[PDB]
Amino acid sequence: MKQQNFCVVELLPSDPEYNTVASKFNQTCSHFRIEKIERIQNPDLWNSYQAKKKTMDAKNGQTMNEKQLFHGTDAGSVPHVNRNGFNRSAVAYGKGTYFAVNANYSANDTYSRPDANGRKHVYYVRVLTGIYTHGNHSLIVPPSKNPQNPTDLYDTVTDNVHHPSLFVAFYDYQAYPEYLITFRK
Ligand SMILES: NC(=O)c1cccc(NC(=O)CCC(=O)NCCc2cn(CCNS(=O)(=O)c3cccc(C(=O)O)c3)nn2)c1
Repeated sequence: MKQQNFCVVELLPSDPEYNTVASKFNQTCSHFRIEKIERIQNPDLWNSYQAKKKTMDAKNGQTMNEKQLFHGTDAGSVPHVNRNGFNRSAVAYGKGTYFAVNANYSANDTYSRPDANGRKHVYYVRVLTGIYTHGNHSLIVPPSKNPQNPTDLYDTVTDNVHHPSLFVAFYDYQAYPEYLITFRK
């Protein structure tokens, strides 16, 4: 809704942006080899991401609304995620998109399924986690904060509010696949 055409830009190992991303990945995934790291440049998707962030910022106070989190997926999904991000298109904590604090969660073969050539795919994603609570299975949206004021909902949900290892997001444009890590065993 807008075409959200994208460019994919490989970064070189010398690039500081490469190392920022590789370093975060390497905290838990050093034992894998990284074949490449790309930036996904999709200006329509980014513009719609930045619009929801502006809204979230003007609303959540001192809160750092954005976290950078990981998401493993199969090779088939990579061009979908590039065009559309994490679109509306079951589970423990709700029916939305799952993101992980630590790369080794996403690196599991059940998420980042290895292709024919053994390549695995993990995105390093800007996610608007905002204000979060503990989730549950039947959430098709996050719960309301106050029952007296029931339209202001939580922004995301999590497994553990003081020690999260995962977050679930439900809305469109709440997440931007800024980087794709292609790697192998
Ligand atoms: N993938 C990860 O790196 C990761 C990180 C933390 C936790 C988890 N996963 C879990 O704990 C269990 C995940 C699970 O059982 N189901 C989630 C999969 C799912 C997401 N959706 C939402 C539909 N929107 S969609 O466009 O098809 C979509 C959305 C987001 C990602 C994809 C994708 O291609 O990966 C697709 N429907 N099913 C994964």
